[PDB]
Amino acid sequence: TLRAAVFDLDGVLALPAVFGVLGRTEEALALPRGLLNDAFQKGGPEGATTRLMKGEITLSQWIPLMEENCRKCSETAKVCLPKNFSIKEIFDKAISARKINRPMLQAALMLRKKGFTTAILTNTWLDDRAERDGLAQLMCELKMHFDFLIESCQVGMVKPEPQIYKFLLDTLKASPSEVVFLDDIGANLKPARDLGMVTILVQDTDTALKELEKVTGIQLLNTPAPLPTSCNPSDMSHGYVTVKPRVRLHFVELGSGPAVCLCHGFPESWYSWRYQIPALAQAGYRVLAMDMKGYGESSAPPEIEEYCMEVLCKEMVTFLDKLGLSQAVFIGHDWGGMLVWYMALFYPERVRAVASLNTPFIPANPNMSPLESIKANPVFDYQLYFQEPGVAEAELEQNLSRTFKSLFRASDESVLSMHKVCEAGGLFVNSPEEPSLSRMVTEEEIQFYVQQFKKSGFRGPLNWYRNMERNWKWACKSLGRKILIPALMVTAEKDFVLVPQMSQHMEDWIPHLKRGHIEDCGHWTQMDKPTEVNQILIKWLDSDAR
Amino acid sequence: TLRAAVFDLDGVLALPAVFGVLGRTEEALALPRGLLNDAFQKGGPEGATTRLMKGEITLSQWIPLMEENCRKCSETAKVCLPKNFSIKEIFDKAISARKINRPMLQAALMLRKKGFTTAILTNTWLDDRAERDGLAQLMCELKMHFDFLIESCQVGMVKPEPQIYKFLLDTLKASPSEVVFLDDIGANLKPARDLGMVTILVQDTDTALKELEKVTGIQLLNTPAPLPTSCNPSDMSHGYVTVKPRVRLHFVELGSGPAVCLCHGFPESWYSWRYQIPALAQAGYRVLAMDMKGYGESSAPPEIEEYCMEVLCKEMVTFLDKLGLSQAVFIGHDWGGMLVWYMALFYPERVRAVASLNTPFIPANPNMSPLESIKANPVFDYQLYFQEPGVAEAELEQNLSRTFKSLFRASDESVLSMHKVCEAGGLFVNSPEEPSLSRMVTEEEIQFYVQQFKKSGFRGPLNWYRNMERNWKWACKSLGRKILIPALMVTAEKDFVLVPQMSQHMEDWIPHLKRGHIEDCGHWTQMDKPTEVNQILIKWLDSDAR
Ligand SMILES: CS(=O)(=O)N1CCC(NC(=O)N[C@]23C[C@H]4C[C@H](C[C@H](C4)C2)C3)CC1
Ligand SMILES: CS(=O)(=O)N1CCC(NC(=O)N[C@]23C[C@H]4C[C@H](C[C@H](C4)C2)C3)CC1
Repeated sequence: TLRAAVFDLDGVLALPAVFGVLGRTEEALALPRGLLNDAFQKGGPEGATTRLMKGEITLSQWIPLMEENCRKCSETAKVCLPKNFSIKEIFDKAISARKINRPMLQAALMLRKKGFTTAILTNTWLDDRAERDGLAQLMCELKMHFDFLIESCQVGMVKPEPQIYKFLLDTLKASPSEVVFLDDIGANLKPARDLGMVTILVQDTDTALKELEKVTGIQLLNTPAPLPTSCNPSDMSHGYVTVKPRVRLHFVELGSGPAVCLCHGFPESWYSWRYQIPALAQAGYRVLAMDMKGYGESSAPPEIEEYCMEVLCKEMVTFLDKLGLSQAVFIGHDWGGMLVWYMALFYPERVRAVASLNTPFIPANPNMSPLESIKANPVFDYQLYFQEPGVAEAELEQNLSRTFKSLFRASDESVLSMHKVCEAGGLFVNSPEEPSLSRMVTEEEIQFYVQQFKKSGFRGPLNWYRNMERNWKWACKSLGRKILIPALMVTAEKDFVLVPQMSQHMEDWIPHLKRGHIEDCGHWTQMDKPTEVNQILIKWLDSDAR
Repeated sequence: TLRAAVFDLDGVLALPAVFGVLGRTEEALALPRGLLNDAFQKGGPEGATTRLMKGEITLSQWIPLMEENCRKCSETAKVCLPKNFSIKEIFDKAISARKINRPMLQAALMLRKKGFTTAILTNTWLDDRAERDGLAQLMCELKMHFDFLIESCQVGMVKPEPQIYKFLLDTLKASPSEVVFLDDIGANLKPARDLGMVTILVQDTDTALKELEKVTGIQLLNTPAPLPTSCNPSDMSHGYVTVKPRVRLHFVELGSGPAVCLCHGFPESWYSWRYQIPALAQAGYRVLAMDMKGYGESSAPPEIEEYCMEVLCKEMVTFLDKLGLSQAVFIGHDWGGMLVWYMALFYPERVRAVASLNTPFIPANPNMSPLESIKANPVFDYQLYFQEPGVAEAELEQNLSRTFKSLFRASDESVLSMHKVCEAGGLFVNSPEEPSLSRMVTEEEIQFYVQQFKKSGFRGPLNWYRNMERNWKWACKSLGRKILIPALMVTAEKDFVLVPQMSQHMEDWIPHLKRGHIEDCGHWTQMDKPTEVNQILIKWLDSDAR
């Protein structure tokens, strides 16, 4: 019975194949059929291409050798190579044109999710071209979805030599009968077959996947739309910056390019952006997913005033200073969304662009107490419950698993009614002791939040709500200003606290404001609708933030 | 007696002043003298410029108000503003033209080094222009050299209002008589004088610095060339990546732009690059200064084979994978220089560019044992002493302070003779018990290395020398290759181990190789000649690495 799946790169995980480019070049230049492909394979195992595939020579060293083989081939075929014939040009173009075959990767992802050991076995070269980064990026994106990547040029062995197959089996720790092997080259598939492995000759992806699902007994074709890539906390780069003597800020970092600072809500973690971190990095950005003050690995001082917007924003500026960042794009959700509008109002020179999920920008009312304002809205009643130091902590800290299972629910699974929370004396007074697992979260994801909250609890997080008068006074200083930097407001249809209509008057203060809207989405935007969050954010980043 | 120095930004720490641009614009456009400067200050404390300087409005909100004042001024002066008159254009150009007045910053740096509390007190605005990043970068570079930065638009007070002076004194925790205040505007200097502060009207920098050194009794003018900015370990962003189950890699990170990976030598730290980290970040690069395997906060497994070049390089590739980096420029010194040439030979697609300080690239001799090769060179004799597990550890770990004080010495201070180290039975057998402090290092810098080495000692670091046969076998696989990616070789005149002549045959393997050479420089290149290392590296990075 099968437990491992092996995939080739060219013509299997990446399309179009390089072999298909040499053929297309012959057709385009009106060269004799197979002339280029013949020069490419000249001398077979003793040839320059074998030396290249084994790692004896680099791609740049190979270009002149291929040129000589092409001249030799044209001499025998009694033909002439065109005036400006260039192998460098042909290969640069071929390599650049090659993209990931998404449904093949999806099938590999599914087999791995169902327990398979997945591997990439490829005949490749050591790329030293000026444009090598494209291929490096491709390999980077691909390799992280697999248990092993076996490259001919690194192992000094090549397909179809029998030793590379015995090497593959040794790294898989699997007998041939337990392995599926997919290849577009019949000759390279032959030694795997001879060893007793299940083999698939890949021509078109659809037929290959039919053969693959028939042989594994796992649905790979016509499958539901998959979730975006998530994060394994232990595989991330973890960063730490001291912003002041008793305060350290933790963050997870991924990708290269313009700095994108992610700011979570209450009661969350850097991990609330797990479905956005890989996507934004992949889109050409350097992601900095924060553990906000009072959360996870960041410091959680006990004093209420350590959590007023003025100090939180100042500390985020210091965070940029210490990292050597003159700017970052600030993307926030919930309480993070509020911080982010305040970063744009008080430090526009430090904010490349600003985006908020669910949280609208509403200017302070100088004629009314924030206490009065909160009482005017019945959904904002649970905020009065959060005021008394200790009361909400005791309930939230009592059973951590219960807390996150009760809170982190999709729009159609609600267990909480935020009207009369004070009257009823708590958020979970009509919630079960053992809530069911929401469709948005796995048991393991809940246990990550439980472990994070075991360090500091709910004092620091609840203190974000305990600075109303202080935040109101500070916000009143910005009443004459406008947000004129690039800005995005994302509303969530089914968020019954941060309702889309609460954002209706935003253009009076943010005239150039851009919008996004997510149908059938509750309060937990990022995990509720990850695919659509990523699509809105990426489109806005490439257009307005660079 | 003086203990604090306060500096204005415009016309003091940054030149040319904005006031000087409005005047130059009038002259260039043949406008009535002072017309623009008059519109700029229209309405005084009730005017739009005061509202802007107090943070009531942003710069973009101010542009139209300045335009109305300019129209009003031209109406009264019975003149006409030109066809395409633009305040946005004038101010963009002015702000962009403004650079740091380096000798003023140098004097501030010296006063701070001699115990002074330094501060920037400036009348400024909340910048929301599309081109605000330039100014953000300027402020970033400047602010880190001072104890305090007081901005009018953040405090809601403005010069020359007396309250900002009383605010300045409160943040300095100093009485007026203990403060020097430098300003280019006489009116803004007047309230500081009235309070009893020492004041300096800054016209030309030279005269201002003469007044400043005369009043402080500290040499600020005609001073020796200063060292580049160094790092305070506790003010850095510290990163951690798990590359495999028992191995974690630590790094310090600073700046934005192309990733530059710094790789130290034996027996060093990320801190050996302290004079390069701020400089390279300032030059437009994202610096990743490594704690190499076996050092500081990185894991130090005991097994010898965990330190062969093959595993060290593979782990550096994984480090890139986990950080989401398709490429980095690799800059190495000593053992780090060797790793870096091997990263270019085995993973060119991952290396944007490669640079080595002191360490040459010498291909393996397939006809000779690395043991034979090391015996052929008498300077490489101390390497035989390092072979026996435990012997060199015991001597190096005996007294940590002695170890670093004995090793980290300039070319004219040597205490070690590496010929007959085995015969004499140790590196420090003719070295004093209490070595003097070298001119290159402070006592505090030695104590940083002592604390770092207390965690894991010398086993892991010495294990880098214990893989000769393994490294030789692996290197022999690359004998047919060439380094064809951008490459820099930096030689140090007075390095008596890694002598410049050892690098003489490098173009046979690296044809496009670029060179740098440092006169009167020993083995500890980075701290020996920091200014010249930074100049060579920055010039090569901007030309060949982007
Ligand atoms: C001042 S504001 O309007 O920006 N703002 C900050 C964010 C806050 N968010 C919030 O309170 N979220 C929760 C998240 C869950 C669900 C519900 C109750 C409890 C637990 C707090 C709303 C609403 C008010
Ligand atoms: C194989 S190599 O030629 O690249 N190589 C690695 C780096 C090594 N460097 C080195 O041994 N440096 C030290 C640094 C001080 C001073 C002296 C003795 C001891 C302590 C080792 C040289 C020389 C050989």
